[PDB]
Amino acid sequence: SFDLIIKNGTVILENEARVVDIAVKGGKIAAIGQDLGDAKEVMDASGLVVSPGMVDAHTHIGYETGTRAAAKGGITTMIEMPLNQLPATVDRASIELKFDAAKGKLTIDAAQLGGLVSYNIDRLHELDEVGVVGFKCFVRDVNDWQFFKGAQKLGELGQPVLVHCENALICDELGEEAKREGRVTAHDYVASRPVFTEVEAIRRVLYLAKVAGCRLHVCHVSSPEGVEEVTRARQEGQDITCESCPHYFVLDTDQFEEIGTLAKCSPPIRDLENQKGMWEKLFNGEIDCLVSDHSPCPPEMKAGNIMKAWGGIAGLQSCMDVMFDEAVQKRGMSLPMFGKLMATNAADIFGLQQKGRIAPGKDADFVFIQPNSSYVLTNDDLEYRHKVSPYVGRTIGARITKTILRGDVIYDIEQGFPVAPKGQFILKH
Amino acid sequence: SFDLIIKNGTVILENEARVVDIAVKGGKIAAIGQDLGDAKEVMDASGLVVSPGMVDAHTHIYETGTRAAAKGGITTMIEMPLNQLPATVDRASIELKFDAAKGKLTIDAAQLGGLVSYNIDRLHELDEVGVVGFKCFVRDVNDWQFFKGAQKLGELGQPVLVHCENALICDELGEEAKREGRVTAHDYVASRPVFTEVEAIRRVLYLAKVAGCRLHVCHVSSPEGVEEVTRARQEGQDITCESCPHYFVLDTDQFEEIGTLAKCSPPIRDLENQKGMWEKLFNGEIDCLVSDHSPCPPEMKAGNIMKAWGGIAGLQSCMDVMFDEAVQKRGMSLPMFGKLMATNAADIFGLQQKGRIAPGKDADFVFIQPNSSYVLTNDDLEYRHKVSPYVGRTIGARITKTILRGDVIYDIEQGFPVAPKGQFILKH
Amino acid sequence: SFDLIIKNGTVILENEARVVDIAVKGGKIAAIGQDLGDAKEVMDASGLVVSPGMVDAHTHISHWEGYETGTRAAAKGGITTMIEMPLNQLPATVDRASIELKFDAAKGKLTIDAAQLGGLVSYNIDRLHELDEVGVVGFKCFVRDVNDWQFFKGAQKLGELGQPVLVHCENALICDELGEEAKREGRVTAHDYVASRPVFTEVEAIRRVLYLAKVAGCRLHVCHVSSPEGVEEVTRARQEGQDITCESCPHYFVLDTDQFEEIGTLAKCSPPIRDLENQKGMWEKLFNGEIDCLVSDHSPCPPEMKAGNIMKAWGGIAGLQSCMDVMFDEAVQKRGMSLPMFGKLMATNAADIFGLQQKGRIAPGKDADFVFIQPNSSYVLTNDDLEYRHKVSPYVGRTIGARITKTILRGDVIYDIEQGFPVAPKGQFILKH
Amino acid sequence: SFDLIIKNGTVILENEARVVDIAVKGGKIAAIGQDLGDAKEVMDASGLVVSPGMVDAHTHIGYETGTRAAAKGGITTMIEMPLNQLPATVDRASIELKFDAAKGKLTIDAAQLGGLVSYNIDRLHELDEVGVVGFKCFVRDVNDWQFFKGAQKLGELGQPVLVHCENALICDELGEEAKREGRVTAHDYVASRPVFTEVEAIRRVLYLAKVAGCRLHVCHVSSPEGVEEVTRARQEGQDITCESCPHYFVLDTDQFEEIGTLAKCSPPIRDLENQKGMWEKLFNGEIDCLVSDHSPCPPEMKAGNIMKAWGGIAGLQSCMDVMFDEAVQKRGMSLPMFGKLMATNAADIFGLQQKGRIAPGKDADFVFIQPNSSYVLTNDDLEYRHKVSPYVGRTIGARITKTILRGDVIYDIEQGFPVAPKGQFILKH
Ligand SMILES: [Fe+3]
Ligand SMILES: [Fe+3]
Ligand SMILES: [Fe+3]
Ligand SMILES: [Fe+3]
Ligand SMILES: [Fe+3]
Ligand SMILES: [Fe+3]
Ligand SMILES: [Fe+3]
Ligand SMILES: [Fe+3]
Repeated sequence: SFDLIIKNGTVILENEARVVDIAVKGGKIAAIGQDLGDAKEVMDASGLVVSPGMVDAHTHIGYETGTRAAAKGGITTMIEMPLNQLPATVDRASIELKFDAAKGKLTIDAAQLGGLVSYNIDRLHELDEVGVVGFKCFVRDVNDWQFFKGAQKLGELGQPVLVHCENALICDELGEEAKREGRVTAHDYVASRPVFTEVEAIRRVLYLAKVAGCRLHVCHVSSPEGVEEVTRARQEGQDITCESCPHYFVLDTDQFEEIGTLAKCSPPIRDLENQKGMWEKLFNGEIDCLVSDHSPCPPEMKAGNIMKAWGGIAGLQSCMDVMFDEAVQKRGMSLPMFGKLMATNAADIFGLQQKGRIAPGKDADFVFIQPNSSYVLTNDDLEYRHKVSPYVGRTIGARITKTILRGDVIYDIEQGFPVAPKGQFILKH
Repeated sequence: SFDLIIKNGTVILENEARVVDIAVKGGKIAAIGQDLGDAKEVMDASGLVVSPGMVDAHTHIYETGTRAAAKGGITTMIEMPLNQLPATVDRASIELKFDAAKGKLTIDAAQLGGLVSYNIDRLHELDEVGVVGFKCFVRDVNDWQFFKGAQKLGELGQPVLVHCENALICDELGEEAKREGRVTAHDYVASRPVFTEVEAIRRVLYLAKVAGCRLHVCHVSSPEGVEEVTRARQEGQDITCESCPHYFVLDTDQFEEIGTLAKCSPPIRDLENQKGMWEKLFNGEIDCLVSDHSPCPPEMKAGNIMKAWGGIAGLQSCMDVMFDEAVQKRGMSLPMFGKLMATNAADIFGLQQKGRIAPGKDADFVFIQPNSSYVLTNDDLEYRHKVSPYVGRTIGARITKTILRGDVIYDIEQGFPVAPKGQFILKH
Repeated sequence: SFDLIIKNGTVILENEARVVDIAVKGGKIAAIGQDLGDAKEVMDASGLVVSPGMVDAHTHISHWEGYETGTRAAAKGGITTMIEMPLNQLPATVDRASIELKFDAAKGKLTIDAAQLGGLVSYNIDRLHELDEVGVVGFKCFVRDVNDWQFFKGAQKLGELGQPVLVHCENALICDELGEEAKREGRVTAHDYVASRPVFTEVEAIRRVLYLAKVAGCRLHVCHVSSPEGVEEVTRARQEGQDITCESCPHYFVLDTDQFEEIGTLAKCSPPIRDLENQKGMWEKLFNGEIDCLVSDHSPCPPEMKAGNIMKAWGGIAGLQSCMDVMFDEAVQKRGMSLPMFGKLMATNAADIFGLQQKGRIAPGKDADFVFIQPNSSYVLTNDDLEYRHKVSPYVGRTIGARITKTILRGDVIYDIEQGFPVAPKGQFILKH
Repeated sequence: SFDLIIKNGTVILENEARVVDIAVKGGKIAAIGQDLGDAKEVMDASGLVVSPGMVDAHTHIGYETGTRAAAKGGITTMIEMPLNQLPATVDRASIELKFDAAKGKLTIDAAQLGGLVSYNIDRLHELDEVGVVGFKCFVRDVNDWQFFKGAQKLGELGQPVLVHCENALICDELGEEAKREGRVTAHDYVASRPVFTEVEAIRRVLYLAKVAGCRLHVCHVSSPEGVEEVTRARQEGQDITCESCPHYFVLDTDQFEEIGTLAKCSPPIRDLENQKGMWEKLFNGEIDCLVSDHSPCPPEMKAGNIMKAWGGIAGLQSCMDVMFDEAVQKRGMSLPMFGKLMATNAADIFGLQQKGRIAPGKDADFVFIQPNSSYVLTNDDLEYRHKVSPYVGRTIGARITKTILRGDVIYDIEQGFPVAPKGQFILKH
């Protein structure tokens, strides 16, 4: 007696995509195949692609609207960033205060990341105990010594370090320099964050992490040259992974200029030539996962010139459909690879054993996608606190019809959000 | 209902080994999971590991041979072409072969065409028949025939498989040894040095790249050899490679004590080399393990090492010996074992129905009993000639069942329960 | 005191070219500097560049030529020491007997000095020690050619003898077949000839030889590299620490396929002359110090063998007399290469690679071998200026911006632009131990 | 007539060493060879090696004392460091004052280095105009922005940047850590400055210099791993050179433990196995020059444990003889290579056209060395302000007999310092 059965969809399995049925029980995938039998309920995925359901390894979060946007965007598990939050997630005390405040607002599931900061190097073991899945840092921030000592510690606890990689110093200087000269266009901003500032940062961190004996994950890589640094170190046998985001694949500096401060983000959006290289890296399997790096903010902060506007891209709701359209539909990527880049790889890298793949025993988390079905994103579609996004006015070639988490539909393109917040925090041991 | 359900076994799935059930219908995997229902026949695999049947990409052959394969846990073999009298080099060549094999296949068999110096014009023929690749030796082809042939294959969307050894240098060093009276196993190995393999691989890698042809490097014997393939792959070239159990479980000292039965072309090198190979295998630099089964009449195996015909009769020992050595002795995960013994080969050669325990694939399995030993004896062998360098070896795991397309074709208890039901596999 | 003093010239020393005087005594450089004293004879080189005489590491003397004519062509071209190839002449230089015969024949015919190379062939791997004993400075082979085993075994022995192996690197089989394929299709064009000798045939060959020689433990010298991809292999191998050097020739720097198509069979040679883009690459490699020396690979030929279409024609460039001035013009004048670099590439590097201790260096104690070059002074090469047995060359008709005015060998002027050849032949064979 | 002729010496020429005479006129080498004729004076160098005077590209100065020690040590040209001086050589005024303060004190010639500090990247042109031969900087120190900004300017001026490459931060933290746990041993000190702190810094600087478009010279390399980093970069086509010092070739950590604080220096003296690798690097031409990094100090600051004592090696007077003995005599290095490592390469790298080479038209700067003639270094032999050195007690197998600058003997092992100081500053253009 299965609780649910999803029939006739083109299901994305690890090796291939094929039409098979999925049986669900207790919120977990009970079986996969044909003539599964009877279930309390049945769903018809005919004409739909049933994907595992994004695992956004780079999410900044309020919980109610954000998680809401996530589900709508086909995201069933997010990995919450530690800093950029009221109390910074740096130890048990701080994270438990965060849990309490979130009680009942989670529409999707959430794994957690601890923050590696200049002052909690001796409390790292606390968040490891709690069940965090990794630690984030910027090289607030830590110096080379604190990074080395913190990484050495993380390596011993069996935790990976996640790093934002840019020489902030040279960037801020070039930026201010651009201020004094009156060059505040999207192109001036981008040039104040040249590729070498990313590459030098990546090289520094790769080396120190290696000597510290710590596994490393390079966040949002914006250039092929940055990707190349990650690949060469991996071929040397070092334990590292990297990720990028939809905006580095679907946007370029010219469009950034046209769009405005809404397309402004830390690692900047480079020119089309850079983008073509990124696409080559992606298809070559050199970028482990795609993440949103969703960074929302009050519109009052996105006001002013590019140079003084707050950086960050609000696109948590647009990752799955845009990438399915651009990657699979537009560029012909295989469906299984799409599943890997949006969910499986992140799940494996961060040890979310129950997530990221449609396989027996895993959580029944899915996203139903309607290929060849366009629409133009508009402000009123967004579920964000503030209905603004650099993707508004964009033609998206596919649609998310259903989003299922642990066996229940939490988002339906026709009935909206059918149930009460069903999400839970995920803590690993 | 399902024709069969295999219950409670530790199943080797794609990224994980799991205790789940497998339902089969019409020689196909119908479903995987729990609470599958019922079937005509039910098998309890409790305590057993259920692996995808081995896909041996390097087999030299049918009655005896396919029976040994089945008993060894091999459900699909990829048959070599330059062994048979009429060599598989064209349509009429392979057609004759199909007819003569009539009713002798105990397991399924994919096919390779031969790329020889005189058939570069007929390659498309075998391509049309449906072989999954072409084998060649650099009967043998010169650099020109190889470049010319590879270029054609690359256009046909076919990979070239290559025996990579500088034969000239190997032959001369051996002849040299004959002269000096050096004829032990150690002299034989020293007459087939690592550089003869490396030079050959480097040469073939470059020409295949220029020709625009996909390449698979056969039986690599040294980490140095593997290192060349890895370098090329990182440069973006489409190359894969294989090795054999004899390069991981035997070393020169054992070859010396065993005799001519452990004498093979790229030679079994010393223990240090072996350690390097295990390092490469665990690092995932060797795509698959293959038998390179090459039997022969004992008369040709008599004489000193230098004299003896080279070849390892080990088609029946590939699966259990590697499971024991890799998984039991060295801790390899079950999923990786499955990839190296079956999945990678299927993906490399496009055998979409094989090497994967997944929905819709052929129901080909081998049941392995972990921590259960026996000593391989001549009696146990299904080969035409009951000899093998593995005879007398203590193996810590046993094959209890082999299933091909839903049917048990080998049972540790019954032997061969059904008439040969294997089929040739031709891909289009 | 001194026998000769060359005054006021711009002398190419090892690290700089500068106006300084040179004193000579007993065929050797006695001193270098200012106010050297006086000499039996004084030459005024004001306005001229005084360079070390070229050391041609790749010379073929006859398939028609001979010591008399080729050696005079060399002197007129500014070459004072040639390193003779072994497998061209009829009695191939493969052992004691064959070289001694060669010597007896060349008696009194040498206008310039000549070091010697032995040949590594399939049947003399056992005799190699003989030429080493005589004193050749290296062994040449084509991979009568040697198969991979013969090359490996021979290089191993040479490495034991402390002798370098020089190799013509081209996958001949593929080249021949591709050539026969252009033939069948009626494609006998220069551009077609070049295409039947694609870059990968040179790269595959260099790769194979580099590896085998490394395993044989033998020092290697790659002959006439025609493409930057070929040079890149050598550089990579040297950066891995392998003992190897390589050379190229002026035809791969001053001619391209289009000019080759215009010139005809006289511009046909084994590694083919690639296109202009390939040439650009070669200049970059040369200026970057990745090509150790420039050599002629002078390969004279009877006019009957150069007749007909490009595929049928005998390959080989006759340019022994044009290496120095052409390259001085192209490299130093047109491209700005420093004079000392020019000296290294045309003389010093070859001398060092082959252990010619008395040559290619204008420094105290070395042989007084010089060539006087008149810069920014052009002339047009004509068949009549050629000293070869057969007066033809793809460089005929070329306007060269510098001229060789004098060539001095061991203290004596052997070629003078106003007088011709002043003295009877006095070159000697150079045998090293 | 020639003013002087040195006869019968084994002269180190560029290509080889041989017995030839050297003619001098007006302080310049007038000629080289045999039968040079007559001169006002004639020196017999029979049985001696005549080497070009050493060009020490890294010395810290006072002038009267340091210069005498230099001359007695066989050094004829030094390249003076800018920082860590009374006023710092960072601009016109600073160096101008320098010249006047040194008047009449120079026993040997001195080319000059300017400092690249945080407060003068806009004055760099001043020292370039005066004729400095390069600029030294650390990591006052400059941050990544100041380093990049200044190197960019230096590159435009055609000036090389010289850098002390160690991750200062991490070394200081590991050090404090040691003298917190009670580890104040020489072996503890070296461990507090691990090889990775030098590799990281070298990697950072190489890359930034590369992007800034500035020629770079890596100061006192202490490990083969560091040299390998420089070698890689050069093989990639970057204009980079590097140096090391005798103490990294002639001393190891055990000997340092034995000697005490006199052998304590910034990049630390590594273990014997590391020294082996260094010799290997030196022999295959991966290290352009050998410099002294002479750094004397009051013996007061050398009291106490290794952890709190001042770092610096007083060995200006012992570079030539110790290296001649170790490299050539003990290890079989050819004389022409010895000359390049001790003089020619430095001269070429820093444009000292008249120095480092025995060739026509160059300054008549030489040092006469008596091979296989030993002695034990004594405090008394030292000409330093403070007669102390980690080389005291050392058996040195060759001796400096005479030092000649611009044709005049300024040091004689039997007469001492015969002439009044005749050294001059060298400013290039
Ligand atoms: Fe960030
Ligand atoms: Fe972020
Ligand atoms: Fe084989
Ligand atoms: Fe085989
Ligand atoms: Fe040739
Ligand atoms: Fe030739
Ligand atoms: Fe320093
Ligand atoms: Fe210093």
